[PDB]
Amino acid sequence: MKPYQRQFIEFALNKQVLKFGEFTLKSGRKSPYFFNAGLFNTGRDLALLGRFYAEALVDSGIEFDLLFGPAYKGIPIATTTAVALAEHHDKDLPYCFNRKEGSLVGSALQGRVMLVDDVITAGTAIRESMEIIQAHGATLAGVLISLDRQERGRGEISAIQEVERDYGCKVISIITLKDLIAYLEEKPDMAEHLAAVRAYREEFGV
Amino acid sequence: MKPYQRQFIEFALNKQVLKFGEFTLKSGRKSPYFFNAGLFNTGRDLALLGRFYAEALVDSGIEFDLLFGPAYKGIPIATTTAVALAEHHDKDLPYCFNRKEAKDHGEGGSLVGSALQGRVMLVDDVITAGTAIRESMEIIQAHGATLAGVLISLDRQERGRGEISAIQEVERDYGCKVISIITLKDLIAYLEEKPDMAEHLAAVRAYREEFGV
Ligand SMILES: O=P(O)(O)OC[C@H]1O[C@H](OP(=O)(O)OP(=O)(O)O)[C@H](O)[C@@H]1O
Ligand SMILES: O=C(O)c1cc(=O)[nH]c(=O)[nH]1
Ligand SMILES: O=C(O)c1cc(=O)[nH]c(=O)[nH]1
Ligand SMILES: [Mg+2]
Repeated sequence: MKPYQRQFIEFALNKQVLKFGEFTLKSGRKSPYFFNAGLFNTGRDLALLGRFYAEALVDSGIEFDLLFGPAYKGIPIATTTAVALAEHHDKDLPYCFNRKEGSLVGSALQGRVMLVDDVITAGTAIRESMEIIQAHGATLAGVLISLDRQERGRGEISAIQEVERDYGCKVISIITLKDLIAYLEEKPDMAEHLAAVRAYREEFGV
Repeated sequence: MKPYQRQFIEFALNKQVLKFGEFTLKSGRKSPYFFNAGLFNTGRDLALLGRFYAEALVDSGIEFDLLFGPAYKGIPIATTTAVALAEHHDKDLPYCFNRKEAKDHGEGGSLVGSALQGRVMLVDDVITAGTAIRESMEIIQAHGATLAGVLISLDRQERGRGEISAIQEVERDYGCKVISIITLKDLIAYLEEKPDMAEHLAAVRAYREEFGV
């Protein structure tokens, strides 16, 4: 784990973004933990979050012509990421997002799209976004999320490998479940939660 | 006017958000100028727009405890505005936005971000009919909070369906204060300084005379 990843983890934890309980994921999976990016709830949180995303984007070297954020979590995420790119990297990118109701807000959806979202579990959201992206004649160059939960997709291979294989894109993340776990191994009163996570990973992990 | 207002006008003009000609408004009137805030659609546009909104909020001095951006157009505005306040004014504010429908899994609920509480600053681009606010007010009330103000980009300052303006209708029907980056009068004052904008200035003056205030 690099220093910036440790910083991101501590940032997320200081904001109670990582929750433990009986959750039912978008994919229907019953998870013992949930990463809620909606909890980066103040302007300072949003600002820093965008800085993390922009840094990852520029460091990746992936070429893209537009930033797309799927509703709803992707909306504030794409907005602050777009702002960070312009303010700190001198990169002025057209941005776009959809209505969850398709109907789009922002620039025209064209070119090589960089989709930014909070997490990737089974790859459902990415698949839903692609319906919209392909409907506008655009392509998918990459996907960047805060947390790669490192779970399988619709089959046996990881959700990431499936997405990369299906759309010929590159998926990158700020941190992975592994990084999060390594960090938590250092903290007290986490044993039970970590055990629960492992039990879960034995079933959907890859 | 303040420098940020002058700067906002040039910015809007630059990105073609503000344009002159003949446009049929929702009311059916023929306006000699139109403001399409939806044209601010790149990262830099978003960055600057948030800086201007923040300037306008700080200028007003109105106190608030939450920045609320109604779905969907208000989400990016509230987001970039929240970022500008924290980055350029050292004012860290909670933000929040609504979902059009409840989430059937995960964290559930119909709100994203902060809890809807306290003196809310509603963030938007423009107010035409002056009724889209009622919907957001409903949500704000459903959570027991109060509407402290409404932040918009441009106040067209033209009467609604009867005598008063859409903005004045909002302030009287909700008891809040509407903060605007600029107004029709600021536009007139701007064109006044630019000699080439002579013919447009005249058309905008005529329109304000007939529909203004
Ligand atoms: O890789 P996946 O299996 O698709 O899981 C992750 C996705 O699920 C959540 O969206 P969701 O629509 O559930 O929440 P939102 O409406 O708050 O964005 C999350 O924001 C990701 O987009
Ligand atoms: O898979 C999901 O629905 C999911 C998992 C998670 O950790 N966070 C989130 O917002 N969604
Ligand atoms: O009143 C309107 O229809 C209207 C005027 C304007 O300048 N901008 C906008 O979006 N609507
Ligand atoms: Mg989502």
